[PDB]
Amino acid sequence: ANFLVHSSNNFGAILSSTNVGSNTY
Amino acid sequence: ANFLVHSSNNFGAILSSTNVGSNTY
Amino acid sequence: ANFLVHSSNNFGAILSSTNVGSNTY
Amino acid sequence: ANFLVHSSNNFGAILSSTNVGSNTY
Amino acid sequence: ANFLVHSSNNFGAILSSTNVGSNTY
Amino acid sequence: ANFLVHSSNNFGAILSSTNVGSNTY
Amino acid sequence: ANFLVHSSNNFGAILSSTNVGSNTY
Amino acid sequence: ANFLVHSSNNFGAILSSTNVGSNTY
Amino acid sequence: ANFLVHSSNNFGAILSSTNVGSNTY
Amino acid sequence: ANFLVHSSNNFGAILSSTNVGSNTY
Amino acid sequence: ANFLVHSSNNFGAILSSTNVGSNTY
Amino acid sequence: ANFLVHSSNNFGAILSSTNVGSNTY
Repeated sequence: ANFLVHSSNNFGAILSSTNVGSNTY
Repeated sequence: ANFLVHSSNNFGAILSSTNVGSNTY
Repeated sequence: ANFLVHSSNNFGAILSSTNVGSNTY
Repeated sequence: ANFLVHSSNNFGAILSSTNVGSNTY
Repeated sequence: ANFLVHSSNNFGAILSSTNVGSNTY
Repeated sequence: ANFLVHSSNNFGAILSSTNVGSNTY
Repeated sequence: ANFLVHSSNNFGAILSSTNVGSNTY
Repeated sequence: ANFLVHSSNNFGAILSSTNVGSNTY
Repeated sequence: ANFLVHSSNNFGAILSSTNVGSNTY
Repeated sequence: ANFLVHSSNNFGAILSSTNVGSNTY
Repeated sequence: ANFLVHSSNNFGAILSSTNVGSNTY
Repeated sequence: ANFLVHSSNNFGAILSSTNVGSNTY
């Protein structure tokens, strides 16, 4: 899994993630 | 899985993700 | 799976994702 | 799992994460 | 798990994390 | 688990962490 | 002008606004 | 102009604003 | 102009603002 | 201009502001 | 201009401000 | 300009400020 994030003025969630089991947002 | 994100003024969710099991947003 | 996102003024969900099992939004 | 984040003016959550079990945000 | 963060003017949570069990934000 | 953080003007939480059990923020 | 917003999991722009002159998004 | 915002898990721009002249997002 | 914000887990820009002239985000 | 902010777990920019002239974020 | 901020666990920029001229974040 | 800040566990910038001319963060 390749993750690269290059933001400038984000203002908000860059929710770059990965998971097997359960979650919640 | 290749993930690259290059935002400028996001203002919001860039929900770049990956998963096998269950989730919830 | 090739994922590239180059946004400018997103304002909203760029839900770039991938998965085998179940999910929910 | 490859994670690199290069922000400039974030203003917000860069929630770069990874997990097996449950969570909550 | 590879985590590198190179911010400039963060202003906010760079919540770069990883976990098996439960959490809460 | 490899963690390196090289900030310049943080202004905020660089909550670089790791854990098995429960937490709270 | 009455504006009330009660969100739960927004993920995006709640652009509740008001204006006379010009704008741009 | 009445503005009240009661969010729970925002994740994003609650851009509650007001203006006469020009702007840009 | 009445502005009240009562957030719980913001994660992002609550850009509650007001202005006559120009701006930029 | 009435501004009151009562946050609990902000994690991010509560950019409560006001201005006549130009700005930049 | 009335500004009151009553935070609990901020974690981030409460950029409560006001200005006529130019700025930069 | 009325500024009162009553924090509990700040963890971060409470950048309560005011200015005419230019700045930089």
